[PDB]
Amino acid sequence: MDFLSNFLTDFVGQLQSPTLAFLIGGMVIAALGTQLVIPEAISTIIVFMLLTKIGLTGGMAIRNSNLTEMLLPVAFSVILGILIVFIARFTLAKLPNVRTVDALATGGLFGAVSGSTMAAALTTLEESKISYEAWAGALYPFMDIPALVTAIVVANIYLNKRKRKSWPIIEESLQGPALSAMLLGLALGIFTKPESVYEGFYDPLFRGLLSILMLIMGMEAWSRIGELRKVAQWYVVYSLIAPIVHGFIAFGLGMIAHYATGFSLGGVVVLAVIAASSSDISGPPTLRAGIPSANPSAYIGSSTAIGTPIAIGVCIPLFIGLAQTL
Amino acid sequence: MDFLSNFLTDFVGQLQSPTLAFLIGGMVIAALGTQLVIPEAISTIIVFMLLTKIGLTGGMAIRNSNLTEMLLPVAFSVILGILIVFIARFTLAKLPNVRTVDALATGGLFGAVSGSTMAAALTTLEESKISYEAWAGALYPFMDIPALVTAIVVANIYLNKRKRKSWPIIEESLQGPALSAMLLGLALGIFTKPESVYEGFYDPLFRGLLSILMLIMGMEAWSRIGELRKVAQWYVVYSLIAPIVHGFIAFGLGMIAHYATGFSLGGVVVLAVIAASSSDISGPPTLRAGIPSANPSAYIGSSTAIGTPIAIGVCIPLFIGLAQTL
Amino acid sequence: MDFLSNFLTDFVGQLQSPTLAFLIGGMVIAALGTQLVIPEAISTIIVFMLLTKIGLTGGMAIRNSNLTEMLLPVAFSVILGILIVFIARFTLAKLPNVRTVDALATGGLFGAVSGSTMAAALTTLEESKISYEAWAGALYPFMDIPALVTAIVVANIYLNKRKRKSWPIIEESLQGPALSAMLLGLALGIFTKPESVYEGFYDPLFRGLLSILMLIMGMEAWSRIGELRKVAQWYVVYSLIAPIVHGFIAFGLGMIAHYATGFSLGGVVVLAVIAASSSDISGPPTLRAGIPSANPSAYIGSSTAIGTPIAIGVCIPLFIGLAQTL
Repeated sequence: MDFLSNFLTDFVGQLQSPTLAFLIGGMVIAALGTQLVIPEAISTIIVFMLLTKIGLTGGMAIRNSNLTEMLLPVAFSVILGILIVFIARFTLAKLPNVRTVDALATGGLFGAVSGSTMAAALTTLEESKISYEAWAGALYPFMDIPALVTAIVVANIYLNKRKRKSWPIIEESLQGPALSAMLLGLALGIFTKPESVYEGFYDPLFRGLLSILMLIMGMEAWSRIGELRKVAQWYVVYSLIAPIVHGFIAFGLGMIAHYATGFSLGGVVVLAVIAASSSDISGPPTLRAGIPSANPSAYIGSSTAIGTPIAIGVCIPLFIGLAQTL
Repeated sequence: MDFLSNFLTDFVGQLQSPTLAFLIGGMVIAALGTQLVIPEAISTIIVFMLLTKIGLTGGMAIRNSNLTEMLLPVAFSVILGILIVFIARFTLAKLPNVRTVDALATGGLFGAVSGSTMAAALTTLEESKISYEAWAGALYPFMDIPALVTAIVVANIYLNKRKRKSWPIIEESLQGPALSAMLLGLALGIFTKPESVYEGFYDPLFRGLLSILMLIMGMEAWSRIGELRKVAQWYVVYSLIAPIVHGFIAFGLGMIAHYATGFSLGGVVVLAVIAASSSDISGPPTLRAGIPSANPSAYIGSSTAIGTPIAIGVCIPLFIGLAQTL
Repeated sequence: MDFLSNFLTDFVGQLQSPTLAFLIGGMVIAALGTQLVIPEAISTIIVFMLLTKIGLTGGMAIRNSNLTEMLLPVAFSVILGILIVFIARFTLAKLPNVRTVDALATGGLFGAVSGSTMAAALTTLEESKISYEAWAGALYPFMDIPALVTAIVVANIYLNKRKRKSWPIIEESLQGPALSAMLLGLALGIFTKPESVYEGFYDPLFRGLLSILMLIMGMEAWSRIGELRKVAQWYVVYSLIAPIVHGFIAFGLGMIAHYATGFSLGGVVVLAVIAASSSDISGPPTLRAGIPSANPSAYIGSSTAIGTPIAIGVCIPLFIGLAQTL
């Protein structure tokens, strides 16, 4: 039981961690020139082979675990996935002039991430004291598959009832790169035994390859946050606040499992930081071929530029301190 | 001494191994769409740097071993390499209408592989009980270099004595990518001491990079097995049977070294699965620039689609059970 | 205390080491054809992510070390960096017809390397007996940053006072690829704590990725040493001698820190082989956009073809024997 004095010394040392240090280490070079560029072939084998580590981890956790205890955490994740896009359909919409709903339901892409909460939460979760379950990454496909289709279906059915009337929807999204690269991980995690290729090639160079992909995402965010000044003054305010308010409606909704079906308080924090995350890798390859009328800076510049630096900044050392309070 | 009841429980658990699980895990996504694609630059640094692990392994095994015991296994491998293409020149040729000999001697490309028998046999050989020698991968350059030139020389001299007359042959094949990438491994394995770069970069990420290359080979095999319906009904029958019959003429011919030398009975099985393999990586970069009039689906669709799934399916758990019978 | 008899048995076994063995293993295949080629996307993610290991190593060595003992080795490195280009402005210039000074001050690019002296000296330094300090790679940014700008500024101010008059200079060089990839390593080595991504992804596959990059550099050196016959007969003589004479003016100038500072005698040798090195990776991306009138074979063919094979050939086993004499 320790105050906000313990918070500030965590935030300095968690900004100093090697995942976010390259992100703000890529912004600071892009403000200085830097003709450095990683080619497009490397940045599409880092998008694969880093969404296969998450599929294999979630797939291996379903074999060696009972399917009794993993009902309440996944029914509080599907419901927690669908709820986020409807809140943003009521929160961010009823606003001044930037209320282009198809560029606003996609701004509620806030599903789950790879860059944090699988390598940021889990490496500071068991760094200090507290332990968690085996199915950390098994809550990644849930709240990512349902949280993106409801962005598509809502923003597609809203367009037909206004401009035209003045399975094939989910099929083009799920059949695509960086989302069939994850379902290949689950089917080979549930059915087969890849314990010699996961631990040895996909698992040791996972934390390292994330730092290359948070260098691309850092220095392609310097111009895109400057181009965001053209769009609005309200996507900034939604970006600083909604990664906070999506945690507390998940932290209390995750506080039902504790007083019902296990789900250790050390696991609730690995459910509440997942829901405040703003997808980066599974996100923009979808929601662009699914929703073409997109304005592709409102939902990317609010997730990779302001979204995840606050999602690793002021809410993972927050909910560790909330977990240490109990 | 245990019956076919022990065979079926091996085949289920050997189809569940992480090498063939991605192959039939790449077919099953390609039947479902999957805009996923690994770019051409990555799939030509996986072809190199996986034929350098085999060159370094065969090259290191020749230094720390006597050149007395490695004469009968390599004279029963060169002879076993040249014999396969002549059998197919007599077996598959005297047939109905698909007997285009230049698309048939290349269908006898059945040399040695990387994808199995170096990572499929050797990881199930010493998985259970039985031990083998040090020169497992030193039988890879033999029965691969002579088994491809005799595909070229026979199908080139047959064309000149029929259409035109109605060293420079082997030089264009051996001087090419994915075959000079292997001789670079041998010359740096015999002469130099790369024990700090092999074990540390080429050896730990060998089993992992094979699973990316058996994902390309899996989802480029869905259309190519459907295009094979245009060609014939006889390249299928040669594909299901010749990886069985090339083993027993190698298992008994390897049974002359166990009763005269000592490459041991656990080594004979790592000679008989090598000869029933249907090359995948050294194969099609050769036999295309060497033999242009090729019809490049008859010899690739019979080796990477039907050839190697039977070569890991029903003949590596077979000859382990034959070895456990003795 | 042991004679030149111990030298020859080192040179045979140090030519047999896996760094230079691929270099002369890439020349010997390029004299034989070899359609093998590593694509341009791979050879620009090996140039990055191998100049980030050197930035992180130098950056981590400045945190956990006092800034008292690292003044005399870096003031004997900046001065040793600027002196080399002025010697070559007086040695190589006053010559017959090939004295094109802008193709001659760049021929004095002899700063520091990655391919040797970080993986060639340091892996034979602590191989036998002798120990060195912690800041081996922290002498890489020094004598590389000042040694290239003085190649640019001298050869730019010489052109203006002869053809035209018959910060923005260093800015275009330092703001570029393969040199901002190193300053990203230092700023993330001094300020942050990347001890979980360095040791695990950048450090284990450093020695291996150097052998791919000394395979490109080996087989792109066969034609370029033949094209060097067109240029001169004097860039050869400067290439065989100046990696020897730059060591002894550094070995005695490093012998002032052994009798006035803590810089040990085992560290002097890791200062004197650094100054006889002829840059390969940070070199030619600079000095080409900085100095366009370059004749880009005089300064590359003298550094990657004759420069570094003598810089690993006859001067790292030399100065180990000089260090073992004392």
